Amino acid sequence: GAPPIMGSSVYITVELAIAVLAILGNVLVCWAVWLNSNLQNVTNYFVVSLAAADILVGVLAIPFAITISTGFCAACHGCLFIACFVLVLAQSSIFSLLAIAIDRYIAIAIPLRYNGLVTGTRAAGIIAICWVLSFAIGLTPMLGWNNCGQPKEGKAHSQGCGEGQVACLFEDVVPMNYMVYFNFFACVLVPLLLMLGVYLRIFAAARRQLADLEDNWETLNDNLKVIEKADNAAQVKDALTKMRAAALDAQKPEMKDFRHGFDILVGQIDDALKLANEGKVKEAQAAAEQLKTTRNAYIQKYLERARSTLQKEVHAAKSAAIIAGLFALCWLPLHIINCFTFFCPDCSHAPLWLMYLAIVLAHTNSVVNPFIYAYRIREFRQTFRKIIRS
Ligand SMILES: CC(C)CCC[C@@H](C)[C@H]1CC[C@H]2[C@@H]3CC=C4C[C@@H](O)CC[C@]4(C)[C@H]3CC[C@]12C
Ligand SMILES: CC(C)CCC[C@@H](C)[C@H]1CC[C@H]2[C@@H]3CC=C4C[C@@H](O)CC[C@]4(C)[C@H]3CC[C@]12C
Ligand SMILES: CC(C)CCC[C@@H](C)[C@H]1CC[C@H]2[C@@H]3CC=C4C[C@@H](O)CC[C@]4(C)[C@H]3CC[C@]12C
Ligand SMILES: Cc1cc(Cn2nnc3c(-c4ccco4)nc(N)nc32)ccc1N
Ligand SMILES: CCCCCCCC/C=C\CCCCCCCC(=O)O
Ligand SMILES: CCCCCCCC/C=C\CCCCCCCC(=O)O
Ligand SMILES: CCCCCCCC/C=C\CCCCCCCC(=O)O
Ligand SMILES: CCCCCCCC/C=C\CCCCCCCC(=O)O
Ligand code: NA
Repeated sequence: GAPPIMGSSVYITVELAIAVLAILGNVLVCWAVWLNSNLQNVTNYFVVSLAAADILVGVLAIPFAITISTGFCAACHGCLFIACFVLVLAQSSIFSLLAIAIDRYIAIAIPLRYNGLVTGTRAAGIIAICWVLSFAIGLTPMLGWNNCGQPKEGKAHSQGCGEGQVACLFEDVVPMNYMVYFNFFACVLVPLLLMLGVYLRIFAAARRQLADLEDNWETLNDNLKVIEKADNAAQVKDALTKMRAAALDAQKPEMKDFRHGFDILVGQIDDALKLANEGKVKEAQAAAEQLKTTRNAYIQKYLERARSTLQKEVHAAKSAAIIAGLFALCWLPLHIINCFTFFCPDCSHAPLWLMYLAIVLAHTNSVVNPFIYAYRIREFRQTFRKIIRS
């Protein structure tokens, strides 16, 4: 058995490196949102809350994890707090990630009433509530669901702990049924599955809306061909009645030129419709040919800006789903190991070095979020450069 301080020195040094990187990167995230007003929206208010929890990981959780790895003597309820405070920050992260996904779903499913529904003041109240719930969930062991009533008295005396103290070890004080049933299944796994379902609805909604923009555009062009090769006044009326419905369906600085374009489009369809109802088929086809001018000058531009906006919303949702996916990737090994500890008492406990590896991997998550915003969000990246240069 090698001396514990050799392996502990590597673990501590890595933990301190992660703490420094988590603090620096996420203080930069908060600084960027504080200065740049283009970054000041509801989505980024949860981003800041998410970054604040990552800051507290390096300031408190990582020093707590270094402390509780030594198994020092402590009063059980005080030992419970340094054991469970990281569960509060992990819970806070989950609420912020679920809020970001829900916020993006509202922006893409009901964009007309997004600003009136999702406001900045309601977001700050939600964030306050989620932090209160995160403390209550994460510090539930301090409410009585703990093993302080049955202290390992042999381990406490072997380390010279005083009366009323225990050897502060996570799996000694935190019950494993809490970690698996309450923390993992109820408070971690179910919300992550809810995020997955929200993102699936987001990408399904975007794909359908792009589909609708391509259908109405093709409906417009196909009915134009029908009018050209028609032979009576009834075929022209049938095609124009479809375009007028598709134009009004599609109508539902640049907002003034696009409203003018659809006023021309629907108006010209009406001109050709009246000429068709009068039996003037040749005059109706010529009036419908003026629609091509309106299409190339106004309607084709609306379809490309609407296509561009939806593509930006997909990219933004993909970036947010990457954040929530890496969170699961970084925390699931720790939760899976707890499942083996709890559900298989005949299996040997996962080796200590694998425990150290899982703990470090979970802490690393507090570093990766500032890199995703830099590589995937131009507004964050450009603000990051201006902060670092200045
Ligand atoms: C705002 C920031 C600075 C507050 C930080 C407070 C932290 C460092 C304090 C608050 C509660 C404290 C714990 C309270 C109770 C005990 C039991 C004792 O037998 C060992 C110390 C221990 C485990 C303390 C460790 C330090 C502790 C966790
Ligand atoms: C989250 C994604 C990346 C998958 C992570 C897989 C990890 C967490 C899984 C895969 C294989 C698993 C191990 C398989 C076998 C054993 C031996 C058993 O006596 C203790 C648990 C232990 C050591 C498991 C720990 C968890 C484990 C290492
Ligand atoms: C959808 C996914 C990500 C949810 C998380 C998967 C978890 C809950 C699953 C995946 C692998 C599973 C483990 C596979 C093997 C064993 C060994 C068995 O003797 C006890 C149950 C236990 C320990 C399982 C517990 C539940 C488990 C850890
Ligand atoms: C080896 C080592 C251990 C701990 C104790 N510690 N913390 N967090 C945990 C979890 C957990 C958190 C979230 C989901 O699971 N699980 C278990 N078993 N121990 C934990 C702390 C530091 C080290 N190095
Ligand atoms: C731009 C960032 C520049 C560098 C930032 C700080 C780098 C921190 C690197 C590791 C610090 C490790 C401190 C050594 C303590 C070892 C613990 C021990 O002796 O047991
Ligand atoms: C602008 C958003 C501010 C976000 C921070 C919200 C401030 C409240 C923070 C946590 C209060 C903790 C109250 C304790 C609740 C649970 C008590 C327990 O279970 O032990
Ligand atoms: C795990 C502990 C569960 C605790 C359940 C009770 C906590 C939930 C409390 C209410 C959440 C919503 C608060 C609504 C604030 C209303 C104020 C307002 O609308 O202005
Ligand atoms: C590329 C994926 C990450 C690679 C680095 C991590 C490599 C080790 C990962 C875990 C494998 C499982 C190790 C088995 C634990 C010992 C089995 C036992 O005796 O109980
Ligand atoms: Na986090």
